[PDB]
Amino acid sequence: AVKVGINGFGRIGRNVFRAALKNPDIEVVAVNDTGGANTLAHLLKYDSVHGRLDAEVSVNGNNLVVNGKEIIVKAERDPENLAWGEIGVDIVVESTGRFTKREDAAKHLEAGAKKVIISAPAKNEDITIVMGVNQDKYDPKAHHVISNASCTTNCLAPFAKVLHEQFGIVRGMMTTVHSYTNDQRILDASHKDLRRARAAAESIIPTTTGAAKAVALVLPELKGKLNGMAMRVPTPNVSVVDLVAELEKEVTVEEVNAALKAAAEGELKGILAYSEEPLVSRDYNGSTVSSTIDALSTMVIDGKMVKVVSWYDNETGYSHRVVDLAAYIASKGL
Amino acid sequence: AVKVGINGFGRIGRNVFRAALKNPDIEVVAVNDTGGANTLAHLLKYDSVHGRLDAEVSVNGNNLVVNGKEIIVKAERDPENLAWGEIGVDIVVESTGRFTKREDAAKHLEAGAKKVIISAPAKNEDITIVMGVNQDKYDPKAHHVISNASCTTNCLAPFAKVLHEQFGIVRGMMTTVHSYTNDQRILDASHKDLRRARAAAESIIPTTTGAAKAVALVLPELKGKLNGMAMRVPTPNVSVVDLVAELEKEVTVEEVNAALKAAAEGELKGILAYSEEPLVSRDYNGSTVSSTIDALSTMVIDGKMVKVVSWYDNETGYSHRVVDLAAYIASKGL
Amino acid sequence: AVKVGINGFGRIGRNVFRAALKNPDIEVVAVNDTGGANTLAHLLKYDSVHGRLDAEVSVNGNNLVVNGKEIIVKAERDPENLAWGEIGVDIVVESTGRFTKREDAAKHLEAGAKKVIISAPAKNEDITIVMGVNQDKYDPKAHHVISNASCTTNCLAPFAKVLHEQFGIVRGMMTTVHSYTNDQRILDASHKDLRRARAAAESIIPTTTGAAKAVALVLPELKGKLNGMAMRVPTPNVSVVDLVAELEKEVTVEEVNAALKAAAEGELKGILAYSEEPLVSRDYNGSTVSSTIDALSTMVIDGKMVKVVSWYDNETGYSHRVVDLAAYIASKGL
Amino acid sequence: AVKVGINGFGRIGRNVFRAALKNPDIEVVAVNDTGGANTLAHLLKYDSVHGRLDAEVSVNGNNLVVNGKEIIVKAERDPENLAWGEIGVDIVVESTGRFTKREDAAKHLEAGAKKVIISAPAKNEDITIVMGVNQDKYDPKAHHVISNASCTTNCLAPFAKVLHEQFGIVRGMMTTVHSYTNDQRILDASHKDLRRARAAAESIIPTTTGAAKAVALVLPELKGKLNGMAMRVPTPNVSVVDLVAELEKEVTVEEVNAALKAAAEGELKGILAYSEEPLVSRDYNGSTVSSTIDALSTMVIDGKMVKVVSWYDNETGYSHRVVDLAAYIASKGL
Ligand SMILES: NC(=O)C1=CN([C@@H]2O[C@H](COP(=O)(O)OP(=O)(O)OC[C@H]3O[C@@H](n4cnc5c(N)ncnc54)[C@H](OP(=O)(O)O)[C@@H]3O)[C@@H](O)[C@H]2O)C=CC1
Ligand SMILES: NC(=O)C1=CN([C@@H]2O[C@H](COP(=O)(O)OP(=O)(O)OC[C@H]3O[C@@H](n4cnc5c(N)ncnc54)[C@H](OP(=O)(O)O)[C@@H]3O)[C@@H](O)[C@H]2O)C=CC1
Ligand SMILES: NC(=O)C1=CN([C@@H]2O[C@H](COP(=O)(O)OP(=O)(O)OC[C@H]3O[C@@H](n4cnc5c(N)ncnc54)[C@H](OP(=O)(O)O)[C@@H]3O)[C@@H](O)[C@H]2O)C=CC1
Ligand SMILES: NC(=O)C1=CN([C@@H]2O[C@H](COP(=O)(O)OP(=O)(O)OC[C@H]3O[C@@H](n4cnc5c(N)ncnc54)[C@H](OP(=O)(O)O)[C@@H]3O)[C@@H](O)[C@H]2O)C=CC1
Repeated sequence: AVKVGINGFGRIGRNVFRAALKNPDIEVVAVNDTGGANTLAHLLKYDSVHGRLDAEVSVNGNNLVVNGKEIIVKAERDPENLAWGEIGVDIVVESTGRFTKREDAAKHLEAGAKKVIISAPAKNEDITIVMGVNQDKYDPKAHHVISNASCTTNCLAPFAKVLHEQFGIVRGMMTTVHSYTNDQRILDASHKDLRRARAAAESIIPTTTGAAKAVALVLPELKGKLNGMAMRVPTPNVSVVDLVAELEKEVTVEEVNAALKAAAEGELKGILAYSEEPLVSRDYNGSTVSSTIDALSTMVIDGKMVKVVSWYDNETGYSHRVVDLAAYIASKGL
Repeated sequence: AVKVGINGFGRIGRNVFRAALKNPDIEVVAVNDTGGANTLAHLLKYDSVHGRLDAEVSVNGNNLVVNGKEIIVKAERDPENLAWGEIGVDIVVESTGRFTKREDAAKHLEAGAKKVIISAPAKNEDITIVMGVNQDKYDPKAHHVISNASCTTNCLAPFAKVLHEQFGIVRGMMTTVHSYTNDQRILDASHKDLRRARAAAESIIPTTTGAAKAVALVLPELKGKLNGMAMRVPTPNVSVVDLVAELEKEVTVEEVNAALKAAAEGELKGILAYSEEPLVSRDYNGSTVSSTIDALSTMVIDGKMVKVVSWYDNETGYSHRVVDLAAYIASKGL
Repeated sequence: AVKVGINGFGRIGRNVFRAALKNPDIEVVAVNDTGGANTLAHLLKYDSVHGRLDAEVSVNGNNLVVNGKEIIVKAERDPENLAWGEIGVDIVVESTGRFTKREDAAKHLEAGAKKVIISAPAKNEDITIVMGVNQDKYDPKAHHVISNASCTTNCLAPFAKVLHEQFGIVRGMMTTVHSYTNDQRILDASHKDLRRARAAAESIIPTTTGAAKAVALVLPELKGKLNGMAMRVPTPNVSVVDLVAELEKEVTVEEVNAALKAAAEGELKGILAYSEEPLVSRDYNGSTVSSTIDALSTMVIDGKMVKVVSWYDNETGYSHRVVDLAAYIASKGL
Repeated sequence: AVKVGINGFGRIGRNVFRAALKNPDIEVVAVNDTGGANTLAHLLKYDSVHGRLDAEVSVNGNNLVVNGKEIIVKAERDPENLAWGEIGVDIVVESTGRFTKREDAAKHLEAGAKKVIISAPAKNEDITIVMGVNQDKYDPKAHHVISNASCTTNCLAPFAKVLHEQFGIVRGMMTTVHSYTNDQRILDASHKDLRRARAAAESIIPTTTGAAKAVALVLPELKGKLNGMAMRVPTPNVSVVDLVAELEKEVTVEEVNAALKAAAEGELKGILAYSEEPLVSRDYNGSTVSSTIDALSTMVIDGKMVKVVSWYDNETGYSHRVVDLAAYIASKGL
C-alpha cells in the first residue's frame, strides 16, 4: 500500500528491502544509489552475511525486477533531484549515511515525499523514535523528518525502559561490543577517528558511541544518567550491549530477569526478547527483534548494582524496525 | 642463578621461556611436556603471534639446545616422576592447566622442587600473588605452592588498588573482551562450557570469569565488591578490561587519570603503564606490563560512577610476571 | 526405512544427521559420541556455520528427541560394545576419524551392524565409492566396509571423469584451498604435522593431501596421472579445487565449459553443478552438490593445458553423499 | 643521496618509507597524500601488520620529523600541482593506485621530477622492471616512466627465469593465494569487480590477475606460455604463488630444488630465497626478498610437470624492490 523509496542501497538499504519483502503493508517502488542496476542486483541477491535472497532478481534495462515487479533505479547524488513526487513515493528511507542533517534530509520532502525516515542519529529532526519505547509520541501532523536512532539505541532503550520503570536507574555506564561496519577500514588507512583507521578484522578497536546519551531522546527521564563506549571487534555482524547500572531499589538477579521476561512476553513482545540458552553471536545473525536479553549473564552486587547483557543483529533487527516504523507512520495517516 | 623447570610447554610455558632469556637471575634447565623435542623446538622457534625467537634453537638427542645450553626435555604425565631435585631444579612453573589444586601441584615438591608457581587461579594454594600488589605477603616458610592468578586479575588488581586507595570503591563490575585461548574450539565441538564449545574465530562468546572475585585474594578490602564476566572475541592475543565502579568521593576524569598516571610513574612503574594514545589491541602485542590504562577512555557520570579501560597482552604480560615472581621468591631465600 | 547409526557426532556426524532429515529412505536411530546428551543436543540445534536446526530438538533422559523421534545416545569408545544389532541398526556411519582401518571399522559388524561407511579415506577397505563415479561397483555380497573418500576427492573425481572421457588427461596437479577443520589448532600447539600445529585462523597453511592420488581408486585410468597439495585458510567452511591439467586433445574454454555444463545437467546432475556467476565461498555455504564448476575461471593455454576450478561445501556436500551412499547400498540389498 | 618523493602514503607508500630508512643511498624528502600530517604520523608509527616503527616520529607544524629529518607533507590531489622540482625531488614513487596510466604518471615529470616509479602494472610506461630479472634493460636517456610491476610478478618472475634457463618452460598456470588489500571491501559493497565487492575477511574470493602474462614484459621468451588467477583470502598480509609448469626436460624434485637453491645463493641472491622449513604465512611477514621457495612443496609428475610454491610478503618485499629500483636508477645517472 504505502509506496517507499530507499536512498542508499547499502548494508541497511538492502536489508530494509529484504525486510520489506515479507511485509504487505509497505511496498518498495524505487531505489537510488551511486552504483549501477546490475551491481545492485548482484549485491541484493548474494549476501555474505545473510545468504541468497529467496526472490527472483533481475535487471530490465536500468531497473531491477524482483518477483516480477519493476523497481526504478535512480543514480542521483543530490537528493534534491530525486523527483519522488512523479513516482508516487510516500515515505523515503534515508540510508546513505550522508544526509542525517535536517537540511539535507528535508530535501526529500521538497522533492515530493511526505515523510523521511533517517536510518541513523540525526540533527534537527522533528522526532527520534525507538519502536516499543515512544512511537506513541509521533504526531502525523507535526513530524515529517523522523530519525530511527542507532542500532545500539534500539537495543538499549527497550530494556533501559523496563529497568527504569521497575527499579529506577540512578546512573549507568554501557559498552557495546560491536561488529565492524563499512565505516571502518580493511587495512590501516586515513579515517577521521584514528581508532577506526586501523585494520578492522585484526584488532579490538575502542571507539566512541552516542547511543548511551541518545536514550534521553526517547526516555527523557534518563537524561544525564547514562554514558558509554563501543568496542569494535573482528566479526562481520551482530553486536551485544553490556549495561552496568546503579538501581534505586535493592534487587536480585531473579527479580531483574523476571521483569525483563515479563516485558518480552507482554508489552515489548516483538521488540524485546528473553533467552536462557548459552548462545553466541552467530546464533543471533538474522534475529528480527531489537534486543534479546542473555538471561544467563545477569548479575547483581550489593543488591543495587546490576549488569544486563542484550544481543542484537545490527543489520536485521534495525532494518525490521525501519519497516515497522514506516508501517506505523502510514497507519497514522500519511 | 636459580634453576627453574617448566611443566607444560604451551602458550604460557614457551612465553615464560622467552621471558626468562632476558633475565640473568633465573635459569631454565628442563621442561616437561607431552610433545617431543623436535616439535617443541619448532614451536619455540617460530611463533604465529610473537614471531621468531631471537636465539639459536636446535635438538641434541631428545634434549633442546638453546644458545649452546642443553635444556633437559622430559615427558612425564605424572609430576611425581619428574625428579626435579636430581637436576637441581628449585622452582617449577606449573603451566599445563591440569595441576591447579594444591594437592596435585604439590607433587612437584615431592619430585624434589622447593617451590611451585601455578600459572593460573588455583584451589587451596598457600597464597595467590599479583606482583606489584601483594608480593610483600609472601612468606618463605609457609608458602610453597603459589598461584600467580589469571592474566585478567593481573591487569585489574594494580589499578583497582589505586582507584581504591585514592577514592574508595563501593562496588564495581567488569567485562574483559578477551582474545581466544587454546581452551576453546576451532569449530563447534564438545566442551564443558557450552559457550566455549563454539567456533572461536567466528563469534563474540560471553563466558564467566572469577577474575573480579579473585582480586579480593590480593586486596581483601575489596572482598565482595567486584564481579564480572568475559567475552571471547576473534583475536589471537591481547585483551582489555572494562571496569565500571561506584566511588566514594566525587571525582572528575582528570583526577582519575592523574592518579593512574602517577602510580604508573611511581610505585607501580613496570606493572601499570599509562597511555593517552588512540591505539588498538594489535599495538599491545608484546607489551610486558600487566595493565596499560587507555586514558582517552576514562569516563565519569554523576561524579561517582567511573569507567576505566585497561589493555593487557594476556600472554606476554603474564609470562613476564611469572618470571618476576620466580626471581622475587629466589631473592627471599631458597 | 533403513536404520542408521552414527559413530562420532562431530561436524560430519551432525551434518550427516541434518542431511538425513530430508531423506525418506534412511532413518537415524542411534548416535555414539564421547559427549553427553545435553551437549549433543545443544550442538545439534545451534551451529556456528549452518544455523539453527529447523526442528524441535530436546533431551529425554539420556536420549535425544528430534521431532518426536527418540534417538538412542551411547558413549562407548570401543566400537565392539555398541550393540548396533540389539537396536536394529543396519548401516553405521563411522565418522570419529579414529577407525579408518578395516580391522577397526569391522568391529561395528561384530557389534551387529551389516554395513559400515567410513566417512574418510581408509586402509584395507572393501571398496572406496564416490557417488556419481563408481557407486555401480558396490556388491552387497562382497563389500561390507565401505569408504566414501574425502571431501576433496568427491569434488575432484566427478569433473576429472568428464574431462578425462572427453579430452584425455595426460597429467595434472591440483591444489585445494580448504577451510580449516577440527584437525587443526587455534593457537600454536603440538601436532604430527608442523604446518597444522599453527594458529589456524591466522595463516595460509600449506599441507599434504592424498585426494589427487585417491582418485585412482574410483578412476583407475587416472592412476599415476594426478597429484596435489592443500592450503588451509582462515575460513571455517567451503573449499575450492584448482586443477591444472595437460589434455591429449586440443580444447577451448567454450568446449571444456560446454562439456562440464552438459554433464551437470545430464549424468552427473545433483553431484556436479555448473555456475557462470562470479560468486565467492560464502555463497556456497550450504550447497549439497559435490562439485560446482566456477565457469568463469576456466582457462586454457596452448589449447592443451586447462585450468578448472570447483567449489564444495566440505561439510554439506559430503554429508549428503554419505546419506546418498547409505540409501544406495540399502536399495542394492543388505 | 638521491632525493625521493612519495605520492600516496598508503600501505605501499608507508612501507616504501620504512624500507627507505634502511637505505643510505636514498632520502625521502616529501610525501603527498589525502590525509593530514597528524594522521600520517600516527599511521606511520603504528602498523597493525608490521608493528611500531623503530624511529623517533613527530609532526613539526605541517611536516613530519623522523629522526631529526624533516619530511615535507603535501595535500595535492592533482600531481601537476606537486612542484617536485621546487623541493628537489629527483625520483617520485607513484603509489596512490590512481595514476598508473602514462598520461597521469608523467604529470610528475612535468611538475619537475626526473623519474617516476609506478608501484603497479602501468599503461604506456617507458619500461616495466623486475629487479634481478631485467633491470639491465633500463636506459637512462629513454626510460623516465618506469613500472616496478606487481607484487605477484615480482614473486613469479625470478623463479620462472631459473626454471626456464635450466629446463625450459613449455607452458604453465599459476594461482596466487593472496592476502586481502585496501582494494577490497570490509562488507558487501559496490566494486567494478563483483568478486572483490564481497566481505574480504569472510571468503575465499577468486579474482583475476595479469601477473602471469606480465612476466612476458620482463622475460619476453615466456610470452604466451603462462597465465593464471588469484584467490584473495582472509589474511592481512603475505601471499603465495602456486606454479604448475610443463617442462621440456625430464626432471626430479631434487633436480628442481637444486637449481632453485643455487640461484638463491648465486645471481638472484637477495631477490630469491630457498626454504626447507615447514613454515606458514605469518612466518614470512616482514620478509624482504621477493620470492622464497617452499622446498618441501616442490612436486613433479611424469618427470615433466612440476609444481613450485613460493612465498612473498606483498607489502615488504615489494617496497624493498621499489627502494632497490630507485637506488639502481640513480646509480645510472639522473
Ligand atoms: N550497518 C549497520 O549496522 C547500521 C548502520 N546504520 C546507519 O545506516 C546508514 C548506512 O550505513 P550502511 O548501510 O552500513 O553503509 P553502506 O556504505 O553500506 O551504505 C550506504 C550506501 O549509500 C550509498 N550512497 C552514498 N551517497 C549516496 C548518494 N549521495 N546518493 C545515493 N546513494 C549514496 C553508498 O554507496 P558508496 O559509499 O559506495 O558511495 C552505499 O551504497 C549510516 O548512516 C549508518 O550509520 C544504522 C543502523 C545500523
Ligand atoms: N593462554 C593465556 O593467555 C593464559 C593461560 N594461563 C593458564 O596457563 C595454563 C596453560 O595455558 P596455555 O599455555 O594457554 O595452554 P596450552 O594448551 O597452550 O599449554 C598447556 C601445555 O601443557 C601440556 N600438557 C598437558 N598435560 C600435561 C601433562 N600432564 N604433563 C606435561 N605436559 C602437559 C599440553 O600438551 P597437550 O595439549 O598435548 O595435552 C600443552 O602443551 C592454563 O592454566 C591457563 O589457564 C594463564 C594466563 C594466560
Ligand atoms: N570436516 C570435514 O570437512 C570432513 C571430515 N571428514 C572426516 O570425518 C571424520 C570426522 O571429521 P570431523 O567431523 O571434521 O571431526 P570432529 O572432531 O568434528 O568429529 C569427530 C567426533 O568423533 C568423536 N569421537 C572420537 N573418538 C570417539 C570415540 N572413540 N568414540 C566415540 N566418539 C568419538 C569426537 O568426540 P571427541 O572430540 O570428544 O573425542 C568428535 O565429536 C574425520 O575422519 C575427517 O577426516 C570427511 C569429510 C569432510
Ligand atoms: N598492498 C599491496 O600488497 C600492494 C599494492 N601495490 C599497488 O600500489 C598502489 C597503492 O596500493 P596500496 O598502498 O595497497 O593502497 P592504499 O589505498 O593503502 O594506498 C593509496 C594511498 O594513496 C592516497 N591517495 C589516493 N588518491 C590520492 C590522490 N589523488 N592524491 C594523493 N594521494 C592519494 C590514498 O588516500 P585515500 O585512502 O583517502 O584514498 C592512500 O593513502 C596500488 O596501485 C596497488 O595496486 C603494489 C604491490 C603491492
